[PDB]
Amino acid sequence: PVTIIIKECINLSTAMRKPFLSGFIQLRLMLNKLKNLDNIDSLTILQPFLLIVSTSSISGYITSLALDSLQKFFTLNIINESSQNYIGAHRATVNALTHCRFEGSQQLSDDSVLLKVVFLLRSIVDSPYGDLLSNSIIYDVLQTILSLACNNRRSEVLRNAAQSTMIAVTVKIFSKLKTIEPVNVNQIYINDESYTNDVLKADTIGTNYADD
Amino acid sequence: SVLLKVVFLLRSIVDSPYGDLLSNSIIYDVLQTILSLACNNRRSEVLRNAAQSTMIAVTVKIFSKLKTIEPVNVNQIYINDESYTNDVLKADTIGTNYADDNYGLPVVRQYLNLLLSLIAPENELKHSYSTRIFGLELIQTALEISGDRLQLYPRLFTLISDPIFKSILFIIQNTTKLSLLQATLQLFTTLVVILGNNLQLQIELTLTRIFSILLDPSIIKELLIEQISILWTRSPSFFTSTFINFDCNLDRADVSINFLKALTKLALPESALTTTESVPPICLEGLVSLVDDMFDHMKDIDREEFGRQKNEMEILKKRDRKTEFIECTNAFNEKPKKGIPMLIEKGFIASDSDKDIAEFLFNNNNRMNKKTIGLLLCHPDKVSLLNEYIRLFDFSGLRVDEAIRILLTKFRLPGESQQIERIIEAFSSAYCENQDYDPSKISDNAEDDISTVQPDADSVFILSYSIIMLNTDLHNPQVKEHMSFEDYSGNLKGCCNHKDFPFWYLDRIYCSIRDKEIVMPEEHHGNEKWFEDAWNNLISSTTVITEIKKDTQSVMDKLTPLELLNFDRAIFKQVGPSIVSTLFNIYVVASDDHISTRMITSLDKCSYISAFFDFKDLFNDILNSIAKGTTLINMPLVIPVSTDAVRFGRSFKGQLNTVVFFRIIRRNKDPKIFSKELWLNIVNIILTLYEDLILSPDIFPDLQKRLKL
Repeated sequence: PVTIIIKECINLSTAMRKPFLSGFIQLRLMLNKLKNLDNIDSLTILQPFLLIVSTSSISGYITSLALDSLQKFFTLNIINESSQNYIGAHRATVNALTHCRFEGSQQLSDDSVLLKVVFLLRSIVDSPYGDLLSNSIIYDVLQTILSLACNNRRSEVLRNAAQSTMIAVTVKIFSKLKTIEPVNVNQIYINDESYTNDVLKADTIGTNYADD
Repeated sequence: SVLLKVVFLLRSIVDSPYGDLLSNSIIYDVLQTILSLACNNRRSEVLRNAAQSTMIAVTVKIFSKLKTIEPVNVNQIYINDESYTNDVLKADTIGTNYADDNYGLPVVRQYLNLLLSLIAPENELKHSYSTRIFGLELIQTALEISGDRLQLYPRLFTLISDPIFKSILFIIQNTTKLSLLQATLQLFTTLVVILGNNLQLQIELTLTRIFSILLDPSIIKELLIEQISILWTRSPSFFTSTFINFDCNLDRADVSINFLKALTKLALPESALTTTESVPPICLEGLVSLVDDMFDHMKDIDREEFGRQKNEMEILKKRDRKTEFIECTNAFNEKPKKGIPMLIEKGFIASDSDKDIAEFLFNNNNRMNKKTIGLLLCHPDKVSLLNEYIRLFDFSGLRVDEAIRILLTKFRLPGESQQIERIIEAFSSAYCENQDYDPSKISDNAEDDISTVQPDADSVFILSYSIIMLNTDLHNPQVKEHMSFEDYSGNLKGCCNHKDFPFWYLDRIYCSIRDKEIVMPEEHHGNEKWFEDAWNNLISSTTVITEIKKDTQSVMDKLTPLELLNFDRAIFKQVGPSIVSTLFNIYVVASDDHISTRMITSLDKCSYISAFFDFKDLFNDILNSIAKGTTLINMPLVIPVSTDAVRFGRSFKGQLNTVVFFRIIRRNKDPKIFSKELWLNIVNIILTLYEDLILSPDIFPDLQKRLKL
């Protein structure tokens, strides 16, 4: 399990063309000699990686490698229930994933990384771990995917990807009404909340009772 | 858009539970479709990235159920016959202008055949480098998902061992692009850590070549050292393991001490001119990691308990014998006569009996090139030794094609037709000995049973001549019009004692010979196909016959910690002066703070190792050089300031050295380890610090009080 962690750290560091490198070097020195994952503050395992995607001044290629590594991290399923604070780890991963930004570059295209982010969001949402997230971050995820789908300026195939991903997310949202009983018992509900409190969020990614 | 809709729907079908109920043919078509989408660059970049992403999920879903499926067969002897190029990628189709059963195991072999065809050396011209990197990463993910289960399935083991690793060695040798080198090195490191134990021999050729390129472009060496580094970090005690398995052994070449000496030569700052600046730090990290791991091993055992190892364990003793074992080679090879007397003189074979020397030929695979062995077996009068050697082979239920494949891997035949006749008679005798008698068992219509046919010794002689001549005639590329079934059958109508053969044996033999070569050792006087011939001779010993091991875990679990501490004497008695010289060289050359502190701590740990192991020369040399480094060895004196005191205080390099030196002095237990040079150095140190009013003299006040001075 740890072998993937040091291999990805080595690959990203030598991709960095030898401040953010200090975190990865600290991660490597922490796990240079540690057989099997132990009490390690598993949020701290991922914490150097989310600094790459969260920061706005990083190049497109580096954040693309970061997103690919994160997708590998989820796919091999190393952050399990045994690893303590895994709920916070996945929460931080999604929260940093929503606010991903970058600077344009000739290497690759923005559409590639901006599709990797959406696929990683999908694989997080339909996974069982998606049950354990919060309403604020998942509403932010929905705002991000709505902004991706609505924006006609982006590539059309990316828009189709966003639409299909949103359909899958809608399945995973509305399927959970079955497992939860209605609030109250036959109370005389009187509507008072507004019909326009929530509004569409403008795009921010790309080139430039909540917390329960 | 519609293409990505197709890919999304395919993914949603595959990872769904209902996707378990698919079939091999259609799912292989799905894999071909997605691979043609991903590899082909005609489509947009974003769609290609989508295909790249979904293929990882599809591969993970396919390879997950290797855990679910139990092993097939009864772990019998798997003689590989199927080719390495039956499957191949098809061009893209979508866009503008044991198969039909439940889906399961055998699609994965076709899948890995497709990936090997992606990354194969011969197919380099067809495919591009991006799809090559994609294939390398796909094999990495597929292996490291369920690597430990792949040892059970030998049909997968042959495919993942011989051709794929041959391709990996080719990319490590010939290619020059940084990213492709990175991908293949990542796959190689994954292979070593996960399937290190059962993939014994190819790692040694790989490491010999990797240090060959390393020792003699500057940019590639940085990547080469970077990706190979984690083997000494993320593994068990890697140097001890690769010495326990290999360098102790006699047949295999050196890997461990070669690794240490390569790191020694490469770790000096003089390598900074020939190689970039990122290599010496991680090289030093590996060198420090060796002593760190040994010091971790060192804590539990005391001084006296290690001294009770009376036997001087046999493996190290044969390791001292290895430097004469290598001298035995190139004396048997040059002269089959006059060498075997020298072998039995050195006692490396327990006696000059035919059985014992035959067992010696059987055991050794690497040294003693096999053309000379075949020439020895073709003597005018050595038939007893030849018969005993051939009898040692096992053919319990093996086919004659599989049997001759097993034979031919171990020695090339003599040249002329008269000479070749000597081997087949003993082969036929052994084959008749290796199968039971068949009174009223044979039947033409029966099939799928090797036990059905019991061919005559003259008949298997005829069939051996036929199959070897067929291999010689068919596989020459320049020669044309190879014989076929209608003519192959017509030659051998009636062989089994005035009785006809069955068509089952003949058509399966023909299919097997059509499928793949009969591997034999080969050597050319010049370069020519140097690497391919070398790989063929190296893999001829191992990959042709395989068996499932019970103790799949390495031998280190069996050995006690005392046994490991006894074993590492071979490490330190060979490497100690070199590593100490390297450490002291960069220690005096370097100027940084934390690096120097790390050097001093590592050097103190090496001193502790030398103190334990009674390395008197090394333990004197380290401490004498430390004394030289104290800057107290060869204006007016006047809180006593002095020239010696000021030189002491100005330099951190001398500052740190003295306290660790006296720490080493206080920590000692045995006094006989010390020698006159160290004693003279410490008393000169004591006198020098007495001279400058800096060490107070009254340090036995009790005696002064007793005597009343």
